[PDB]
Amino acid sequence: TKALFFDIDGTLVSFETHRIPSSTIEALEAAHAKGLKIFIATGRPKAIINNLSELQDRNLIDGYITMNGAYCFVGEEVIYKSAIPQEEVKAMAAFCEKKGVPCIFVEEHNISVCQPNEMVKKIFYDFLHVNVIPTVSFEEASNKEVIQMTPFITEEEEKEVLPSIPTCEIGRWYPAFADVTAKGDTKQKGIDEIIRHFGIKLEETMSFGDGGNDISMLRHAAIGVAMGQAKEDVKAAADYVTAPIDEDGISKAMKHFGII
Ligand SMILES: [Mg+2]
Ligand SMILES: [Mg+2]
Repeated sequence: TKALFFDIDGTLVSFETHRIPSSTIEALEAAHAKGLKIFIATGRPKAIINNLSELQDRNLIDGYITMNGAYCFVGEEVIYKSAIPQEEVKAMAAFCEKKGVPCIFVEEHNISVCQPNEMVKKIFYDFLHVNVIPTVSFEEASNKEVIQMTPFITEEEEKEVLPSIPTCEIGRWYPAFADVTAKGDTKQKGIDEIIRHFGIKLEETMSFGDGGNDISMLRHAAIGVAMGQAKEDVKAAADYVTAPIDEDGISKAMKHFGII
C-alpha cells in the first residue's frame, strides 16, 4: 500500500467528541515516516474543512479530495475540478424553492446558502462550528458555475428530484441532506486523479470511510476499510470492517494490514 485515503467526519474526526483520536494521529505519523502518502477524501468543500488542524499542523496530508471528488488539489495546485450541468443546477434550485427547503451552492471561491433554516444553523454552526455561510436567492446562486450543491432533502424527497438531475452523483451519509455533483464525480474519481500525479497504482491504494458517499471509494480502492459504526451497506462495500472510530478503528486497521 502506498496511498491512504481518509474520509473526515466519522473516520478521522469523531462525531461524538469532535476530535481525532490520539491513536489515529500516531498511526498517520507512523505511516507518514514509512513513506505512505496520506490523502483526505471528503464531501466537505475546502472552505469548511475546519477540523483537521492537528494533521495540517503536522503537515501529514499530501493532498486533498474535496466535494466528493469534484475539487482536488495537491499543495497549491488544483489537479481536478468540475462543475454541475447548469440545467441541473437550475432544476435542483427550482425543486428546493418549491419544497421550501435549504440548499447550499458551492463554487470554487464562494459558498452560499439558499433559504437557510434551523437545520442549517444547528448542524453546521452549533454542531460543526462552521463559519456562517452567506445567504443568497435561489436565482442568484443557480446562475454561477456550481461545483457541488447540498440540498437539505430527505431520502424520499430525493426520489422526487432525481428525475430532474438525471446525470448527477448523489452522496449521502446523513438523513437530512445530500451532496450532489456532476456525472462521475465521487471519491473514487478523486482517488484516480490523485494517484496519477504520484505514479501510484490503483492496486497500491487503501481507503477508509463510514458513510454512503464512501461506498464508491471503498469498492474502488485495492483495500477498502469501513469504520465499525458504519451502516451495513457501507460495510458491505468494504474488504475489511475495523472497530468503531472511538475504539481506535483507524490504528487497528492499519496495524491489521501491517502498514505500521
Ligand atoms: Mg463520513
Ligand atoms: Mg475495494
